[PDB]
Amino acid sequence: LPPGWEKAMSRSSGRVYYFNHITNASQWERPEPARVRCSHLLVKHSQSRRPSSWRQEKITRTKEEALELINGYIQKIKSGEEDFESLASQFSDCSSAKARGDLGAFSRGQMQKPFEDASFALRTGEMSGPVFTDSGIHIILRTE
Ligand SMILES: C[C@@H]1C[C@H]2[C@@H]3CCC4=CC(=O)C=C[C@]4(C)[C@@]3(F)[C@@H](O)C[C@]2(C)[C@@]1(O)C(=O)COP(=O)(O)O
Repeated sequence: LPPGWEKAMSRSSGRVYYFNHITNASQWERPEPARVRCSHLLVKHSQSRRPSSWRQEKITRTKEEALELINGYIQKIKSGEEDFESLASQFSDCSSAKARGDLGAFSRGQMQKPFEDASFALRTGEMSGPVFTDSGIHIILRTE
C-alpha cells in the first residue's frame, strides 16, 4: 500500500484493518506532494518544550493525560459529533487555534520532523492519529 501502511488484526473484533506508522492513522478499508496545507490541534503537557499556551499559563497535565485528551478528540471528530475546526478553536494549545488550527501551506525542511513526516504522508482530507513532537501531541488534518 501507500507509504507507511501495514495490515493488522483488530484486537477486539479480529477483523483486518490498516495502520500507518508515520501518521498513526488507522482505518478499516485498504489504502509525495511538494507542498501541503495542514491544520492541527495541539495538546501540550508538562514535558512540552514550552509548557504554556493561550489556554493556560502553566500547563501541568501529564503526557498520559494529554494523550487521553487527544484520543477523545479523535473519537469525537471521527464520529461526526464535533468538527476538527471546532475542537481546534476551543482546545488547541497553539496560537493557530484562532485560525481553526490552520497552519497554512509549506514544503519540507521547515519544521519538527515527526510533524513534517505525518503531514506529507497524509492524503488530502485525511487526519492523523496522535503525533508526538517536542511541542506536545498533535492531531494533523491535511487540507490541501
Ligand atoms: C510541530 C508544530 C508544527 C509547526 C508548524 C509547521 C508548518 C510551518 C512551516 C513554517 O515554515 C513555519 C511555521 C510553521 C507554521 C510551523 F513550523 C510553526 O507554526 C510551529 C509549529 C506549529 C510546531 O512546531 C509547534 O506546534 C510549535 O509549538 P511550540 O513552539 O510552543 O513548542
